Amino acid sequence: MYLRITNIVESSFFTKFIIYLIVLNMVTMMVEKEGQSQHMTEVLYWINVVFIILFTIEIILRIYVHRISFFKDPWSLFDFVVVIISIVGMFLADLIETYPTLFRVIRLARIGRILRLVTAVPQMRKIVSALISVIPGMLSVIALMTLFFYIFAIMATQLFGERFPEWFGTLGESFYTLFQVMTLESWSMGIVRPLMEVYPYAWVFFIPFIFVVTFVMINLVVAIIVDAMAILNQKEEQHIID
Amino acid sequence: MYLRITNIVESSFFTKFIIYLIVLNMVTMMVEKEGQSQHMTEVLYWINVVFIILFTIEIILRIYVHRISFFKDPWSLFDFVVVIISIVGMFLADLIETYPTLFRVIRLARIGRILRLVTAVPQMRKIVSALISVIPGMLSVIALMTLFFYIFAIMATQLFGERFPEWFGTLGESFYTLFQVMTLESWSMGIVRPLMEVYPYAWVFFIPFIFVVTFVMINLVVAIIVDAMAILNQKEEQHIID
Amino acid sequence: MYLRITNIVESSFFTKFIIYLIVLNMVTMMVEKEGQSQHMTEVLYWINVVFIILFTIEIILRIYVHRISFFKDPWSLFDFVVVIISIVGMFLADLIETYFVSPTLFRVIRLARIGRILRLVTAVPQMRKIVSALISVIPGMLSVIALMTLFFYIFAIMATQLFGERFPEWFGTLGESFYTLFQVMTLESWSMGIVRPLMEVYPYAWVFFIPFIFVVTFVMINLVVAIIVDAMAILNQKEEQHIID
Amino acid sequence: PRGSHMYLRITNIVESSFFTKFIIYLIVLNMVTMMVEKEGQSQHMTEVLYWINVVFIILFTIEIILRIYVHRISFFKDPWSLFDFVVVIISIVGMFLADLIETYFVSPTLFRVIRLARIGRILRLVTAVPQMRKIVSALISVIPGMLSVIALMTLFFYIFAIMATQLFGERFPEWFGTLGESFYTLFQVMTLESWSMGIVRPLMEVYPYAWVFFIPFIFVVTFVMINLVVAIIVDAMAILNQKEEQHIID
Ligand SMILES: CCN1CC(n2nccc2-c2cc(C(F)(F)F)ccc2Oc2ccc(S(=O)(=O)Nc3ncns3)cc2C#N)C1
Ligand SMILES: CCN1CC(n2nccc2-c2cc(C(F)(F)F)ccc2Oc2ccc(S(=O)(=O)Nc3ncns3)cc2C#N)C1
Ligand SMILES: CCN1CC(n2nccc2-c2cc(C(F)(F)F)ccc2Oc2ccc(S(=O)(=O)Nc3ncns3)cc2C#N)C1
Ligand SMILES: CCN1CC(n2nccc2-c2cc(C(F)(F)F)ccc2Oc2ccc(S(=O)(=O)Nc3ncns3)cc2C#N)C1
Repeated sequence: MYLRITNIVESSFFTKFIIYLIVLNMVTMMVEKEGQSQHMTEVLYWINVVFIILFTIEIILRIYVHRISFFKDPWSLFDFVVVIISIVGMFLADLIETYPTLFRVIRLARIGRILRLVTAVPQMRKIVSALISVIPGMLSVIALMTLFFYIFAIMATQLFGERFPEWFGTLGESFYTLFQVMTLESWSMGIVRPLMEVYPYAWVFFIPFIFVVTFVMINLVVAIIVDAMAILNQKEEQHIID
Repeated sequence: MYLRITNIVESSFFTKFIIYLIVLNMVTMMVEKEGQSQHMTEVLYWINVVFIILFTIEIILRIYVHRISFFKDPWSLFDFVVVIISIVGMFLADLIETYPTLFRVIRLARIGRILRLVTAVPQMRKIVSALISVIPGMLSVIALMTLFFYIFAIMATQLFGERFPEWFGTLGESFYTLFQVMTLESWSMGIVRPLMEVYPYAWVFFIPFIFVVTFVMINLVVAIIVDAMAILNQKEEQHIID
Repeated sequence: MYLRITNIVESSFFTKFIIYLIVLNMVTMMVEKEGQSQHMTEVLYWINVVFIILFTIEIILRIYVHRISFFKDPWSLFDFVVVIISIVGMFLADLIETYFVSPTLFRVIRLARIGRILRLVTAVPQMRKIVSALISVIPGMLSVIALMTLFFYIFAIMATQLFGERFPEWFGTLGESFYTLFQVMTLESWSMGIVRPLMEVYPYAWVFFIPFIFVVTFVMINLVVAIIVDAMAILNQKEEQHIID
Repeated sequence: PRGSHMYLRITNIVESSFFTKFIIYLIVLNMVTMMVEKEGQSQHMTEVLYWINVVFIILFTIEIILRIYVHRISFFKDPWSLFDFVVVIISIVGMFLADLIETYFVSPTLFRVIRLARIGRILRLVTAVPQMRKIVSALISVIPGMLSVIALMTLFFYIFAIMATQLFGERFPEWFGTLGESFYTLFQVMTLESWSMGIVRPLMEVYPYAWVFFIPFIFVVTFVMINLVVAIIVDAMAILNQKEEQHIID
């Protein structure tokens, strides 16, 4: 009896069917506009509840097989946190709408159901993991970039923030404009040149910020290149020996 | 008329002369403007018909020398699709002109004869396939980047698709702005800063979107290097034997 | 004598405690608002006074325990130059605040407070490592940086000549032309903002800016390739050493 | 008699440290005068600056005539020495040709173009000072390999440029009117400067499926570009793997 239910759960079909189910939930979410139709909203929402119930049947079948060993594997554990959030959230969203800004934000909880398309599917799972593994080597370079931003963010508010509060009022505004100056999005035409009307020697803060930022950025990417080449030459080196 | 032609087609004269015919068909396609002059349109359209005729003459000679073995080659197969699409397009466009916006959309079939420059030039052939061989390795990273775009796209409509339909109303409408924000083109001054007039904490969607997409970007570029470094080191590894 | 002090200053706890103060002084420098109110501005000013005192006390112990070693160490003198800057600044900014003179002189002079905070790139370890491993790169690309500046001159001497007459706001001065050519280099509004309105007056302006972008991008790409090949030289020239045995 | 004493004494002056370091000084000194010309600026300041430059023009002519008698046809075989002479003949022609257009006040627009000859004098700074000529030659040695990717990139621009003019040429002649116009706008779109907020979005009011031409263009160009930058790395790693190779042979 149970060996047939476990045969079906720990199956080549079952995985492919759950992948398919998530893919179709994504399609029922992809067909959402601003229009929309008071009817369409009632239509789409129910097809999602058709999914939420099937995805709770999905984890109930999968918790039946693993009993308490389900909590051990974080994959099984993630699928459970996604399922509880879909449920806790769909009822929270229905509740809010019945009695504003919160409704559209709270309605986000549905993303976990389709986010499982990086998790539940292998090949993708592999690329997500192999990419995440880069971050710790960068964590030092990342930390200095954050640390450098604080010095400049304290300076910007101090220096310009009086006449330019729209960009450098609080350290919050200051951090944002600097990141934008860093991404080089309208740094001059939009931010530095109008600053040079009030303060002609404003570039003395931004031109070096651009240089310092770009330098740290260049070294970060180069470190990933060289870290990939360090492990590549390591296997190449021992092969040569004999 | 099969004994002498078999050797003239597989000659330096025939391949160089046919490459010359393409260059001359590019120049005639270039000397087109918005102007234009109806006489200039009639003259240029006729110069093209001569080349469309000449390139048909070319493929007939190429078919009846290689007999059926012509169709084995995917390159000769392409050069054949080029002439049929050119001939079909020639009359398809003319039928519409004689009997407005569809006429422009159809007329780009003329590019087929000009696209042959990469495939026909035996060196341009090489640089193209050297770039093609890169893509299989990238396919993993792309698929993940595509899916991340979908999640961020479904979110953008749900969050800001209502009040800002010009950039986020539809899924595809949202997909476009996310690509514009990815290329970092006017992401802050033109999109995120005006979005924060309505939604003050909108930056907590776009800055985390920037990082997610840029990290994946860096890694793809880094991957193209490592993939090509396995080429330098492998021809060096076999050389280090003697 | 003084061995109990020699154990406090230059230890593990004391080393860590100074980081804690540097970090706590950053958080009070993070309370900078657009407002700000006569109360809050003076409140913040006084909190910093306390920190400046603590940091002067901090360098007093440091130079006493390592009497001759202070001058030999470069990082030990940085924390000293910062102390003498923080002290000079404190009263120099106060002098301009008391004697009501240009907020422009005050806002610029108050920028000495930053020294107390940029100590985090020094004082806390691994941060000193990263910043030093980054600074070590700067010479192994200094010729490319030098070539770039020279390339910028030649191009700025040209831009002021050609476009400077009808476009003074962007190219009227060599200082104006050094700015615009830098903006064009970062590709920010290069065409729409500068090269396109220039073509309204001088339609063959692109013949200068398209090659400028090219000449200036090639030098840039190679500067980054130089950082890679020099990093991959330390790896490659040690790889050979092991292979030899 | 010999007779050859002076032509072996003058080579000790021309092929020395002082001369070389002094000629590098003269170019730097000629740069600062060219640097101080701006917005406008009286005919006094303009004549003052013009005369300082004439002095500099003859100063480099004596320098090349010194090298002319010493190295002779051995200077001709050197490209850096040949170019130095080309600069001199340009800084002289230019000096007169610009003055001619100033005397007979016909074409004030052609004047600023011809007057650009003066840049040859300070253009020589990268080739004169060593280590700068080193890197210049090192960068110049990167472009030959790179050449085939560039040739492909150019071709991709020709096919995309004949396409842009064909489609959005009638309603938007401002950007894609002529073939040459399309080349510029597609380069702007490639460099990503206001590609959407400025060009692809307004184009979508008229032709709403216009992005189907630009998104692939932005992909294709960026794909060829990345591979070009990656090629520079592989062109550079050809040096490292070969020097290491012979060392391991023994
Ligand atoms: C005035 C309120 N009316 C709207 C709601 N309604 N209309 C159709 C279906 C539902 C609905 C029913 C249930 C039930 F009948 F089950 F009680 C639970 C939730 C329901 O509503 C939603 C269903 C799905 C989604 S979703 O597709 O966006 N998924 C989400 N996931 C996480 N947060 S929202 C959102 C809502 C809402 N509001 C009743
Ligand atoms: C105003 C109406 N005129 C269109 C036609 N005309 N005028 C000059 C040449 C031709 C023409 C002749 C033939 C025939 F000779 F067969 F009768 C076939 C097609 C013909 O028309 C074209 C010729 C070339 C091109 S092209 O240069 O754009 N090349 C193309 N390649 C692929 N698709 S279009 C387009 C058209 C059209 N329409 C009458
Ligand atoms: C209305 C005039 N008030 C300015 C001054 N004041 N208010 C509060 C504290 C102080 C102050 C006290 C001392 C004394 F302790 F002597 F009483 C010395 C200097 C003092 O002034 C400053 C102290 C710290 C900072 S800071 O926090 O910006 N840190 C800086 N570091 C370097 N340059 S500024 C700025 C000022 C000023 N002006 C009187
Ligand atoms: C009506 C003519 N006015 C210009 C002339 N003037 N004033 C000062 C120096 C000269 C001058 C003298 C000579 C002579 F001495 F021969 F008589 C030759 C050319 C001279 O003029 C120039 C000198 C230098 C430059 S430059 O600094 O731009 N250098 C250049 N280099 C290359 N092309 S221009 C431009 C001009 C002009 N016109 C008076």
